[PDB]
Amino acid sequence: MSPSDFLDKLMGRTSGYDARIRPNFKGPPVNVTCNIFINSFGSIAETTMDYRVNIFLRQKWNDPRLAYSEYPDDSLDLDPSMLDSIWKPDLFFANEKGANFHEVTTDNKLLRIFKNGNVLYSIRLTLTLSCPMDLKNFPMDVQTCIMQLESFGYTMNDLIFEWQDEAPVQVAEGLTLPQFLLKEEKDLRYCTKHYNTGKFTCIEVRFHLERQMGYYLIQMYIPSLLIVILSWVSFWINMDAAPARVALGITTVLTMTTQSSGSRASLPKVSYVKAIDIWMAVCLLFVFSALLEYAAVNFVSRQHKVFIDRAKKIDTISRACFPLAFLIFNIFYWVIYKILRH
Amino acid sequence: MSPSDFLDKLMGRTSGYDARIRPNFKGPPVNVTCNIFINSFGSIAETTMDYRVNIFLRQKWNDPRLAYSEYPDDSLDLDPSMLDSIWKPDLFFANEKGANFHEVTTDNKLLRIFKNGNVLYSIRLTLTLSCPMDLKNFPMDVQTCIMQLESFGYTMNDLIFEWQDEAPVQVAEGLTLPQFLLKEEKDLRYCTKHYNTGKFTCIEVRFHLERQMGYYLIQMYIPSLLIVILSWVSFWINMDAAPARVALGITTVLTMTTQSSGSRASLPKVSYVKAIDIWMAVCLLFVFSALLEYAAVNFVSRQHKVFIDRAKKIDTISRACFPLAFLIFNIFYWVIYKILRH
Amino acid sequence: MSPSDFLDKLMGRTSGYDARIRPNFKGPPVNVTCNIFINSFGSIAETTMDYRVNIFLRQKWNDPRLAYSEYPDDSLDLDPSMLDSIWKPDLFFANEKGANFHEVTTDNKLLRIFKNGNVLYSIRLTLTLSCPMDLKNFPMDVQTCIMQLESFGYTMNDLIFEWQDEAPVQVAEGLTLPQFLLKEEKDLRYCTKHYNTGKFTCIEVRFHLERQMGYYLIQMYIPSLLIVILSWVSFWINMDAAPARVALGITTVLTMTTQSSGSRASLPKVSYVKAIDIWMAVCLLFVFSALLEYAAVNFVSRQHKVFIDRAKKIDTISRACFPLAFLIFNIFYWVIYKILRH
Amino acid sequence: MSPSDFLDKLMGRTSGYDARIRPNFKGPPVNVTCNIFINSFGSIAETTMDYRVNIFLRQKWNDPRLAYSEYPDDSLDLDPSMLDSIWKPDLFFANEKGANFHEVTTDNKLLRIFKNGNVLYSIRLTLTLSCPMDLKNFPMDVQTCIMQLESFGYTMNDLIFEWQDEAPVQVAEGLTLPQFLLKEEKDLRYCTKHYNTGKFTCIEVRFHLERQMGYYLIQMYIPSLLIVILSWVSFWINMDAAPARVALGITTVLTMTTQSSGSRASLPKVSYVKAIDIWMAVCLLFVFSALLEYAAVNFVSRQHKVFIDRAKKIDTISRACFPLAFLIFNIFYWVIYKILRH
Amino acid sequence: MSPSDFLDKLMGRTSGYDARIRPNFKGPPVNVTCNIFINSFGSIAETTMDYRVNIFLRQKWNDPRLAYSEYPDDSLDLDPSMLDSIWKPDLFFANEKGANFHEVTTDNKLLRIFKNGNVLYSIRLTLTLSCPMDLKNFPMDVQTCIMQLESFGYTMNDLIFEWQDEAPVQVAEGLTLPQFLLKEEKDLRYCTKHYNTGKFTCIEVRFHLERQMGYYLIQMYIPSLLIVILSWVSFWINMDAAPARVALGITTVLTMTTQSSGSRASLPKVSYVKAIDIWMAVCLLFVFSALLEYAAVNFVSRQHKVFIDRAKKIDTISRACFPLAFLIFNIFYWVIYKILRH
Ligand SMILES: *[C@@H]1O[C@H](CO)[C@@H](O[C@@H]2O[C@H](CO)[C@@H](O)[C@H](O)[C@H]2NC(C)=O)[C@H](O)[C@H]1NC(C)=O
Ligand SMILES: *[C@@H]1O[C@H](CO)[C@@H](O[C@@H]2O[C@H](CO)[C@@H](O)[C@H](O)[C@H]2NC(C)=O)[C@H](O)[C@H]1NC(C)=O
Ligand SMILES: *[C@@H]1O[C@H](CO)[C@@H](O[C@@H]2O[C@H](CO)[C@@H](O)[C@H](O)[C@H]2NC(C)=O)[C@H](O)[C@H]1NC(C)=O
Ligand SMILES: *[C@@H]1O[C@H](CO)[C@@H](O[C@@H]2O[C@H](CO)[C@@H](O)[C@H](O)[C@H]2NC(C)=O)[C@H](O)[C@H]1NC(C)=O
Ligand SMILES: *[C@@H]1O[C@H](CO)[C@@H](O[C@@H]2O[C@H](CO)[C@@H](O)[C@H](O)[C@H]2NC(C)=O)[C@H](O)[C@H]1NC(C)=O
Repeated sequence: MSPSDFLDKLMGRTSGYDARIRPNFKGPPVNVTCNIFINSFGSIAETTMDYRVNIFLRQKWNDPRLAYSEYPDDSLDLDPSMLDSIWKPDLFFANEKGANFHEVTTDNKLLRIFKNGNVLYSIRLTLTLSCPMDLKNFPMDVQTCIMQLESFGYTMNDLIFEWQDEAPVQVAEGLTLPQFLLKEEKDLRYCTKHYNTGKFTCIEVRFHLERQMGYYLIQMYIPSLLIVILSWVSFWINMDAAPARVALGITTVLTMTTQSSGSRASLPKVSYVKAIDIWMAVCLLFVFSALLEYAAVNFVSRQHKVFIDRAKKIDTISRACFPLAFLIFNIFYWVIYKILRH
Repeated sequence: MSPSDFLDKLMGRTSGYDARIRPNFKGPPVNVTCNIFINSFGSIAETTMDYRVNIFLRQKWNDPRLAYSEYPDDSLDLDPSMLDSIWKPDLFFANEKGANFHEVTTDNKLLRIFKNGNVLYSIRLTLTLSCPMDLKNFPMDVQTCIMQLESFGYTMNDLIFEWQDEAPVQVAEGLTLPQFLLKEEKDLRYCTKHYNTGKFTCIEVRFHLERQMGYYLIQMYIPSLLIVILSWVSFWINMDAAPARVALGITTVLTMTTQSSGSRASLPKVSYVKAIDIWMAVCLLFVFSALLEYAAVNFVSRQHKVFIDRAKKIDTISRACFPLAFLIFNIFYWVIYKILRH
Repeated sequence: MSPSDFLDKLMGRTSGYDARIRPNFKGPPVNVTCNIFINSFGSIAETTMDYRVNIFLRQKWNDPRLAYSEYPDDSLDLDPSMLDSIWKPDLFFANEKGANFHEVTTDNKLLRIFKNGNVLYSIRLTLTLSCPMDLKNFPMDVQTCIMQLESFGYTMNDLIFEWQDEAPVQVAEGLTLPQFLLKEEKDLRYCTKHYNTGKFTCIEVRFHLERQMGYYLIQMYIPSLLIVILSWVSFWINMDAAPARVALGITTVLTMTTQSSGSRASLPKVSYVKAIDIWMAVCLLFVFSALLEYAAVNFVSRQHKVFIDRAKKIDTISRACFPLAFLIFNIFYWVIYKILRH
Repeated sequence: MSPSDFLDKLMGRTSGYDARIRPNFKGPPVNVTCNIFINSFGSIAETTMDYRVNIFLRQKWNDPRLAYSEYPDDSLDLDPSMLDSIWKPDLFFANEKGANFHEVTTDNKLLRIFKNGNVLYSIRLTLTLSCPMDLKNFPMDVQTCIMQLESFGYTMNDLIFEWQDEAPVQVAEGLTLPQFLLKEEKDLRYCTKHYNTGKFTCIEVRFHLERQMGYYLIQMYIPSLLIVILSWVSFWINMDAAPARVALGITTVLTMTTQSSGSRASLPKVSYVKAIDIWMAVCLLFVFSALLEYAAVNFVSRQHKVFIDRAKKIDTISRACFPLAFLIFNIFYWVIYKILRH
Repeated sequence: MSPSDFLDKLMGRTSGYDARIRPNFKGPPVNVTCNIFINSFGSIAETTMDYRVNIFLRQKWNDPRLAYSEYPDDSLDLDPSMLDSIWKPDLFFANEKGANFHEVTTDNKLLRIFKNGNVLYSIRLTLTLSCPMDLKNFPMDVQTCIMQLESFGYTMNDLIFEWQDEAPVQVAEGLTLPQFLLKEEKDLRYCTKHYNTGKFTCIEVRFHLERQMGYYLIQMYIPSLLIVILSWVSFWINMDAAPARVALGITTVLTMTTQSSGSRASLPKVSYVKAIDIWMAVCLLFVFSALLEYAAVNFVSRQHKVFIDRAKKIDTISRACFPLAFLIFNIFYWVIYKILRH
């Protein structure tokens, strides 16, 4: 029979379907099964404490009032324009800060109804979600980004969200991030929100992201080591080259301070000490100690042969003492940051 | 009886409800009770003089025309689509600079009507609110952010906003700020606006925010102290190292000026003196005084043995005089800024 | 009588009111009285040549077709939803670059009708308005920001805008600006626009803003003076300290040039000379002249006792000559910029 | 007769007017006359290759179906709300990147119909238009900004756009630009687009903009000359001041390189050589040559009286040789850039 | 016959056309032919990993229900307002991140129907599309930007997208890019997406972009070479000029490090080594080696005639050894990067 007649016959004023009434108005709660497909992930900014995602959201529920038997086809696709005339759950994202649909040529929405009355709804969304981040162990850190799906208006007597037993989250093939590695394990847990207005269903997903070290090594760790070695070079210069040694010390100190200030150019103003901060503090301490060493040598050398050998002995000791202590610090730093991290 | 019939029977042309007429058209003013739930707080920018918040707003009032007795249920939830057909107050935020609703999958709105005629309306909002800030005592400052709820069109004869006796403001669990600490005490006060058009109800809430010092200590206070100590190092160098001492003085002066200029990189161009400005001024004065000291010593030393001991005595006095005066300044600074602040 | 009946009886198809026809279709022009209330002012950017304001706009006119006598109340408030069914003037802002209404919980609009037929319309607006600025006397400047209200479609035969005799402009209490002081005198003048399409009514308001000097003093004027004094210090160093004196001169010159380049970091690329530019040019000239002085002294001193006293005499003269000429320049600069400004 | 009746009598279902049918459905093409009024011009960014304009657009055409004779008035203004019910051309801007209407208090639109059937339509628009720019002769450049008006859906058999014989483009009085001078001559030319879908009418306007040099002179050209003179100063220093001369050379070289890098901070990454690039290259070459000169002098002077006079003779020759060659370069540069530009 | 009658006679309730039903509801799949015209290309940002395009999209398909014979004209243009009443495919862009239509004066849309029932639909779109980029060989790189057209709701039984046999992609005449060269060969390939909901048609286009080297040569490669030559200059200075040589070495090292840090100012934080990174590493190694050479020479020279000739011999060897090794490195670098790239 004519396709146009069946649609309004089923969902029209003649039938009596009301899209403001739940499938079972007084009865067991509606059970909604959800799965998400991630099409792109990125735009993770520490400063604005947020990340941007683009996902496909699928919802499944049973509506006994939409059961159709007469029509031959087992499964019926429909038109996106008729979504307004069916009941839909009022899902919202609790941690969302921005959202929008897509209307690129048409509404990016799908609807499918089965003979038994099952409904499949798929929609394309773009979300900016908030993610609290811990910045300790900042270079060698693992973050967790959550996404919470909640009901705004229906209590647990009416609506109950659940996860699909197989394949709740799948990621698009070939998706990669410049600064992070997305772990394949996703944690599916139950959250329930309590307010003065009642109890509301909630579901959550946790994503594990590991930062990549190559950029930080090429950028910060290696120039600091170069400045430390440059300061070490001064121990092999003649003690009579006072302007040269003093200029080298001052330049190294100022460069170290500038790099330390610039290492936090793209981070939130946190109030604790990070690993990069410990590293820069130790390197600045070494450079300053080298300058103080030459200062002591110069003070000793003008006290007039006993004073000559004593000042030379300081230079010889510092030539084999500064690299050894820095090597010990590097061993202690890199190990414990592969132990405290885990 | 059928759910669909009751809704239009109560709120339809047949009943005669008009959403443009107040619950008591000529009579005592409508009393509206409000409470807010804060779901996220952040984005506090000194430059743009504003902060961003995301809140849930609940309004309660009594409408005698909506009293229902026949239906069995004590409390009736409804559909968000029918909000257009009920009377709602015209609340607006006086200090608002931007606002938007959420339509992530549906309208984020709730409505509930009770047997007696009481209505509960809940809506999700995102607001950018303006906050005047005082920048004196800038590192050690406590700010106050206000939010004002006012009626645009109804005078006090018609509409009166009030606060709920229990729990007007609650904050979501685990909410934290990177640079601030939100105090638990909130001040509930009465504001009333007077214009040439009449008298209008207003309500206000004040939030107390205390800045955290760790970032400022790691960033500004410690490098300035390092530069001061670096300038102090010059007193232990031989007076004959004129290029070395002059280069050290010039480098310290230029670095101090650059840090002083950069300490106000992310602040509004205010016209008063902040504490950080006093600190940088004192440190620049100390560095310049050290350079002037070596200048005087060099001028004295070339006046040709009496001139030799006098110039050496200046260096010995300045070696125990510059640290003592700076220690006294640090004691006087840090105390009074823990006394004038309170 | 029933409130709902009177509204459509007055403004309905039964009555014959047409919102597309003026109050007097063929007759004397409609006279509209306007007043504005300023709720916030700020966001004055020299680069984007614009400023942002948030105002309440009130319009008053007489409509003889809306005269009501039967109803007892002298003054009738109404609902914002019915604005579409009354005639309203087509006011627009000629200098506007951006605008938006507010829909925070409802439309921020008010309407009131009186027995005689007078209408009061109040609306909340946010406007980004363009302001041509003159940058000469840039630190010590007084700007004027205009706002023009004009009719887009009606000629002077139909619509005539006027200002209210008492209180056209009032400002909200406690409004302050970080970098400017808003003067209390506002200039109310008549503007009329002439085009190839006809004559159109226009009204304008001028606001006087005076820049505050504290920020510029702390930022630019004082470090430049410090660099000049630092260059002056070189006159007291021994003439044999050639590397020290040359390094001091080069560092001062480079620092002066960098500060001069950075003094125009946040301004439009204008093609004339500002006062700050004159100041930096004079300070750079003084620093360069000091370097040229030491250059001449060093050239003279190696010409081999007559050459010894002549070179020393140059240093002694320059020690009392450079501060005196700079003091004279400061006197001439600061006076005339308190005379030419007025 | 009643004003309301005439409007729907002329343009209503009773009359049979169809706004989807052209004035002459099968017949000579519709001829549309256009003129634009420019109210503000600015926001010319080289990086984003675009400029922002705000214009009033006037369209004129004849519709024989709208001819009215009975009504007394020769010319009838109308209401903006009825624009949807008349046929309008489908003008679009081919080079447009962003556009928006204005709804500040009402739609900023005008419509007027005459007895003969002529229609005048005026609308307010804000456009961001794309402008290809040639960056050779970058300081002394003249740009051309185009704006193209085209029909999207109608071929030349149906629609033909033309320019008005008198006053197509007029500019608002007092309009000025910070960095450019708008020439008074505007070029009116005919463009026609050819696609696989057919032939479409197009019209274009070209605006000539000349850059102002004051900013570039104060910013780039003068500090480079100062650095060149500073390097020249080294020729008058004693040849025994090796650290001083070497430090001066290195500082001048590094400063020159930094200024050369910073001269292209706000420009697109083009792949050709600009005039500023030639200038900085020549100045860097002069500074390096001065350093190489002192290097050669120092190498010659330690070859041990014949070697003493030869090295002094090099300094004396370079003291009168470097300024002369730079003066010749300045003469050749500034002339040809006032000849090749024209 | 009257034009208005034919339109609703063909596509009206009287005819029975339903825009929610496919041209052949149960039958062979609908075959859609597509071609795109590119009007502007640009805004390629490595940081935000995306590019902006502005295209015209043409779709062609056959609808047997729209076959018209009676009307004389072979081809009928129509009005954009009636697009809502015809069936249209639900094309979407899978890699899209932002999109918008144009409404500059009217909807920028075209529709044309032929006698046989063929439909041509043309629409103007602006798209921000995502493009994964490989940054190895960063200066000498060739990128590929894809654009994917997919069906959101229809499976392959219903809808099948295909490319036109002649001229699928054409580019507007005179289109150029500042930093890239668009290759004339475009790759047309078949993509099909598989999901848990079914099989969906997809089509893709690949664009090849080659980066231009002029900007990178003028900006990065040449100043680094200048710094290397500047460090080479130190070999010709007297070995007794210890402050001069040490200052030259330190300044060159610090400048090299600053340029290396600044070479990645506008790129994503990738974790691999680029060619520019290899170049800066080699240049920094050469500068440091030069400083270490002078350090060794100074250490050797103070070991007290045998020590005098040995230290001089080191300087003479390094004067002909450093340029030769750097020339060999330049030969090996530039060749293999013209071989590994291809
Ligand atoms: C939604 O799922 C819930 C949870 O399984 C269902 O509630 C159970 O239903 C079974 C079957 O009738 C009862 O025997 C249990 O006692 C129920 N348990 C609870 C905790 O309620 C519910 O019936 C489902 N709703 C629908 C419409 O299928
Ligand atoms: C809204 O609250 C006000 C304030 O309590 C009520 O006004 C009072 O009402 C009581 C009870 O009728 C009177 O006895 C008082 O004289 C009123 N005081 C004032 C200052 O008005 C008002 O009745 C309430 N409105 C409604 C609809 O309940
Ligand atoms: C609007 O104001 C104008 C200006 O006062 C009025 O025009 C005058 O009206 C008076 C009273 O009828 C006449 O005597 C004058 O000759 C008019 N002068 C001019 C210059 O027109 C006008 O009547 C007012 N319109 C309305 C509707 O009140
Ligand atoms: C629009 O303008 C065109 C160009 O002038 C008109 O076309 C001409 O019309 C005259 C007068 O009938 C004819 O004699 C010419 O042969 C036409 N020339 C061409 C090239 O077509 C056209 O008639 C105008 N359309 C309207 C509706 O006035
Ligand atoms: C759309 O194109 C497909 C592919 O050519 C058509 O499918 C073929 O149709 C021919 C002609 O009837 C058959 O003989 C083939 O067996 C079909 N092949 C396949 C793989 O399906 C299809 O008919 C076209 N649809 C329309 C409406 O023209």
